[PDB]
Amino acid sequence: GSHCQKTSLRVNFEDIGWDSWIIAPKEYEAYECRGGCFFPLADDVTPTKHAIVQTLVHLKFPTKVSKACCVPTKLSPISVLYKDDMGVPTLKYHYEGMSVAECGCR
Amino acid sequence: GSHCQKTSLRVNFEDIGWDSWIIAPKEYEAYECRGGCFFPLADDVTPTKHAIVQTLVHLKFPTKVSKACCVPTKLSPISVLYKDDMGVPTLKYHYEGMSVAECGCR
Ligand SMILES: [Cl-]
Ligand SMILES: [Cl-]
Ligand SMILES: [Cl-]
Ligand SMILES: [Cl-]
Ligand SMILES: [Cl-]
Ligand SMILES: [Cl-]
Ligand SMILES: [Cl-]
Ligand SMILES: [Cl-]
Ligand SMILES: [Cl-]
Ligand SMILES: [Cl-]
Ligand SMILES: [Cl-]
Ligand SMILES: [Cl-]
Ligand code: NA
Ligand code: NA
Ligand code: NA
Ligand code: NA
Ligand code: NA
Ligand code: NA
Repeated sequence: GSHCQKTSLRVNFEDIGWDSWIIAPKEYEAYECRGGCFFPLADDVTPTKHAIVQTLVHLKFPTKVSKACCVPTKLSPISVLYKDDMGVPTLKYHYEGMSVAECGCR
Repeated sequence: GSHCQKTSLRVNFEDIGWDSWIIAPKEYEAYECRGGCFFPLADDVTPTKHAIVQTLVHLKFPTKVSKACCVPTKLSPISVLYKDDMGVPTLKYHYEGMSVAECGCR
């Protein structure tokens, strides 16, 4: 519906220069938040008042003030197999903030 | 330093069609978050891992994946004088989420 939402983003750790310390997995589903912040809103979302006020000021003064932005509002962990100070392969069971759980306009 | 930060944004309630129910004040300091999300980061900020990973994927695939976005990460209340169901002028002492307290890349 052209509104702020979660969509797929497969991240390869080698592509981002993290494969020097992340051994596994090779790739993971990080998701991303894409779409607009405009009126009217999706009826099942959690908007802030600052995002609604800024979006309205944007409409009136579009060259000076930016619209609201679609961003992750909650993140989930993943497990990684990483190399510790000596190099030993070690499991990090809950590696926080790697994957989008919820999107919203902020 | 061209990095994500708090900057002034004076909001007039009439400009955004809220003066029908907000009587006072006329205008308030809402702030906004402006600036880039790029490497290297400001050394005193609170970045998420998803924002760092997405920014790096953006660098590699700039046409497909967007960069991180500079947004409010904490909001503060203001007091408003508002009209209640009958029209009586009523103070809302803590009207949440009207003003930026902190900015960050998300
Ligand atoms: Cl991709
Ligand atoms: Cl996965
Ligand atoms: Cl709406
Ligand atoms: Cl629509
Ligand atoms: Cl809010
Ligand atoms: Cl962690
Ligand atoms: Cl203005
Ligand atoms: Cl003020
Ligand atoms: Cl950095
Ligand atoms: Cl710099
Ligand atoms: Cl994080
Ligand atoms: Cl409130
Ligand atoms: Na990718
Ligand atoms: Na995954
Ligand atoms: Na303008
Ligand atoms: Na304004
Ligand atoms: Na104020
Ligand atoms: Na590309």
